Amino acid sequence: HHHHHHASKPAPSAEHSYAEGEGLVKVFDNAPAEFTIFAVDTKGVARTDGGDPFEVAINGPDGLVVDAKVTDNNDGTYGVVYDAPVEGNYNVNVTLRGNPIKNMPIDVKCIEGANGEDSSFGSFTFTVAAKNKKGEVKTYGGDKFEVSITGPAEEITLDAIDNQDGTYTAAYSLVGNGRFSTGVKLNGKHIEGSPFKQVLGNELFSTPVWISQAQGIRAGP
Repeated sequence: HHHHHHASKPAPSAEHSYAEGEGLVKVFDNAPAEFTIFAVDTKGVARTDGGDPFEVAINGPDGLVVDAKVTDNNDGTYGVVYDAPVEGNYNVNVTLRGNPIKNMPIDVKCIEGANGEDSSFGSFTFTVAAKNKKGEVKTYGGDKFEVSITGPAEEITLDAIDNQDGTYTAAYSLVGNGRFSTGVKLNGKHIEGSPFKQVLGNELFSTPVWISQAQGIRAGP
């Protein structure tokens, strides 16, 4: 950050420096997560340069701990990157000189991106080929579900890790045993067979140009 000298700078206030992503912590099995540290000193005016002695520390379950990458932005702020090694909680702990800040410290569960968020976790399935829900083969058959909500899909929410792999969701229900005769064809021909128009009519309908005289009878007079 600073280069027109090196001899004197203020040490930030842990009373006033603090930290944000954009909202609150969210951390994944399949990616790191990031946040930023804003720096402020004795009267609440931001830091006028950088390279202050911050630290970030990322704890998991039992006895797991990893030191996180602070980096100075050249502006009075710092970028930080971190990860959650276990499908479980991680914990995020931030320090200035030897002192805490706010927003941090904080705990955060580790999940596969959006897989199993709201409301896509509640997505319809037969229990088929496995102890719960779908089987792990893409095409386990001819239909993803059989429906228990009423109305058309204009009014039914879809929410998925992908719109061709996931399916609709709903959390509303009455007391009963309702259904409609449908789902989402996974494979195979929707309504089976072929359409056709009726013929009415058959032969014959046409007759002789006259009915012939079979005899004359009358003999010699």
